[PDB]
Amino acid sequence: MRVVVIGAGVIGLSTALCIHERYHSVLQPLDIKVYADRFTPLTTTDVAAGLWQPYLSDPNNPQEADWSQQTFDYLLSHVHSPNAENLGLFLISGYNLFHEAIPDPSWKDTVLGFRKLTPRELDMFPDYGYGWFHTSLILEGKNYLQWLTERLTERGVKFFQRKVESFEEVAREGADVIVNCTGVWAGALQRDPLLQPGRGQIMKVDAPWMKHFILTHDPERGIYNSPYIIPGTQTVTLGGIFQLGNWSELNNIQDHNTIWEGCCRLEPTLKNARIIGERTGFRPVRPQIRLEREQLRTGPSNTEVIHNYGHGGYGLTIHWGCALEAAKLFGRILEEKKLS
Amino acid sequence: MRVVVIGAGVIGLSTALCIHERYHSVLQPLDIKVYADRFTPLTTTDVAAGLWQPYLSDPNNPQEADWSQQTFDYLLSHVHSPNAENLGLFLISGYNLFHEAIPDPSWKDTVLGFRKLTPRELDMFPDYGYGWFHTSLILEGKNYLQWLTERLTERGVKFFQRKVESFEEVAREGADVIVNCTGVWAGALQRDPLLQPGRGQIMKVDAPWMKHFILTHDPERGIYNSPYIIPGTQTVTLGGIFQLGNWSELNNIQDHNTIWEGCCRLEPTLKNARIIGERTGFRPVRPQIRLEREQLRTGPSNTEVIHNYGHGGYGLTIHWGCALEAAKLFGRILEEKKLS
Ligand SMILES: Cc1cc2nc3c(=O)[nH]c(=O)nc-3n(C[C@H](O)[C@H](O)[C@H](O)COP(=O)(O)OP(=O)(O)OC[C@H]3O[C@@H](n4cnc5c(N)ncnc54)[C@H](O)[C@@H]3O)c2cc1C
Ligand SMILES: Cc1cc2nc3c(=O)[nH]c(=O)nc-3n(C[C@H](O)[C@H](O)[C@H](O)COP(=O)(O)OP(=O)(O)OC[C@H]3O[C@@H](n4cnc5c(N)ncnc54)[C@H](O)[C@@H]3O)c2cc1C
Ligand SMILES: O=c1[nH]cc(CCc2ccccc2)cc1O
Ligand SMILES: O=c1[nH]cc(CCc2ccccc2)cc1O
Repeated sequence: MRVVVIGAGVIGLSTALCIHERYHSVLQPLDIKVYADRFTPLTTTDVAAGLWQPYLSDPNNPQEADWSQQTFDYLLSHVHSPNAENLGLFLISGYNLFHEAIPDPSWKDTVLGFRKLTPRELDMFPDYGYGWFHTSLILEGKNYLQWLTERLTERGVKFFQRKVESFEEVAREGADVIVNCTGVWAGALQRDPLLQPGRGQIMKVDAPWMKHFILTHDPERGIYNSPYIIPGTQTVTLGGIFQLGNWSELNNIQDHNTIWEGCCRLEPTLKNARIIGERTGFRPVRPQIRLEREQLRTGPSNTEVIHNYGHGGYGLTIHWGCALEAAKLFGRILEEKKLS
Repeated sequence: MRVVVIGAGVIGLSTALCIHERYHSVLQPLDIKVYADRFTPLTTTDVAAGLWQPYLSDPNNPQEADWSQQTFDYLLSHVHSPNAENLGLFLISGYNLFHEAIPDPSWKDTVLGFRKLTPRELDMFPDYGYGWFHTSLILEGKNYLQWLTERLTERGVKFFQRKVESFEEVAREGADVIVNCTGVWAGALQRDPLLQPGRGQIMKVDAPWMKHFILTHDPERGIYNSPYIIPGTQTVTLGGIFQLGNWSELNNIQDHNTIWEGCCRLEPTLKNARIIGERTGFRPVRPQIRLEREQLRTGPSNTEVIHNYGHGGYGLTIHWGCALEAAKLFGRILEEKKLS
């Protein structure tokens, strides 16, 4: 039973591992392999700060709220294991800031100590007039990928660096199941008109005195297009760029001044920060995630494909739920294939 | 009008600058001079995390409750500006942990977002059943002391490196007023039996993933004598050592182990951390701060003395209220002298 996962960002690597650990003892030849064009230094996953927080509004597929709540609990049960550092996992508090009051978000009892800004906290932000403060989790993508990687390897899940043209090339070559974890690029292997790039751009800066996340929200510039400051483990992420449809994987001088001006307004101490790096990535945007089966009518008998992509600005937030569900699906195949 | 300040600690410099800023325009020759035995790399002040937090009970002298309060409004009103990193100021949230319930602190409203630990929070803490969370300030001692220095130097105040054997030597040599900011060493100039050193030992460690302060209290063992973890700007401080009357300015093997054990236990990820540095100091302990006047008879006329010492473990949390207060007292000497 040879299983091929396509793609090595968080969605693939997490799905590969969650699938291994749940079914390695109940399948004898269970061969897992990861094919991916770009690996762990070079993915959208690596560009993400890793803060956990779903959209303000409720999911088109209400299941998603579970997947988020799930990923959170799991990471939270692990915040104090003594790996977390390796992981890139840690607790962080910070501010959400709005121009006008807004309902409480749905996840408010998932996060630790949710609550509203007191006018004192607000005064430090001339431009914003209401907001939240709550304690959450960051899982830095770069480390997490490095981590998932070492877990997978000792499990002898094998990695190949290679761009795949179709599902049939892979089905032709051996595989009974394909886990489709291709993110923004998913369309190139099965036209999906619903899935667009949300180009995003970020500045990594050296400002270690910054201990809180600060996120600004504005319906006029719209989701993720508004200044945010996110302390990482070695570095602070400075962002707020979102552009539907943009395919330029290039750092753009305009966008740089925008990040830079928006965050200075927000935190003037950032004047003396040293820029370290700058990076661009594509949000796999979609009205909702595609996480579902398809029997692909390849050759004599068709092969099974699990889809898992279109995770948008919240992949790190939801990956774990998503992987449990990818695996459940996978277990559903097994029984139907009379092999459990 | 010739002023000697003894002590280049936080109290000395802060007061020195408060006095100058408040009176160089009203007094014609204002000669302010700082005399110090040890300077700004080598004082107790340089050992302090710098986290604003008064005792959890009410101050003997409840004027202290205001001095602490004013200090925090003033620091907060300077937290956003291109200065703050120079001063070493910044905001930080975190946890107070107790075994049993305790009444709220009297400062509860001074800080931002003071609140009780919800049970999900307290689960991250096996060893503890109760606590608070809130957002306070760090003013790291070393930076603060460098900032005061260049602020003083540029205001013309002169520094001298020297040990002063008696008030009278300095009156003798020509001071109209002496400002006694000599900390735990005060009594070497005027016997104060109530003044005692609480010895303290801390570890500076590398764990930048740490974004909250975490303070534990056990009354079986005292204040400052139970593990605390305070992240700084460049480094995280591990302490929990308080010892009345010890005068050994030497790092100690057992204290080291106690710090490292209690801290590793509070936060397991601390195990893979790099030990950077270690330091000892003497909180200048005393039932209350001594902050008053006394005219020292000393030949033809008496020199005026302002004492400002015995700040124990809340030196930074309080310095500014105190300095405002020494200037108040200074102002009074002036007017009485028919010089206001
Ligand atoms: C600037 C920015 C900030 C973000 N911040 C956050 C955040 O703070 N929190 C959060 O929860 N999320 C955040 N995100 C969202 C997160 O980055 C994405 O959701 C996530 O990386 C998508 O995961 P993925 O595995 O689907 O994508 P990717 O990491 O991009 O994985 C796609 C993988 O598939 C490979 N691949 C694709 N097609 C093929 C093919 N045909 N053949 C071979 N290999 C192929 C690629 O090489 C890559 O390995 C952020 C995103 C951006 C852009
Ligand atoms: C381990 C530890 C942690 C602490 N953490 C905190 C914290 O997190 N937050 C907080 O608010 N406070 C904290 N404190 C408290 C704070 O460090 C002290 O209250 C404060 O630094 C004392 O200020 P000072 O100027 O009175 O003393 P010092 O900084 O010791 O200054 C005394 C100065 O007077 C000089 N001097 C004395 N006698 C003479 C003389 N005869 N002639 C010349 N010079 C003389 C010395 O050379 C020195 O320059 C901590 C203390 C310790 C020990
Ligand atoms: O694409 C992104 N996803 C996620 C984040 C984290 C910060 C954030 C911003 C606004 C709402 C919720 C989270 C940043 C991104 O740039
Ligand atoms: O001497 C000290 N002063 C101050 C602190 C700050 C942490 C703390 C711990 C318990 C109560 C209040 C503050 C640490 C010291 O060791």
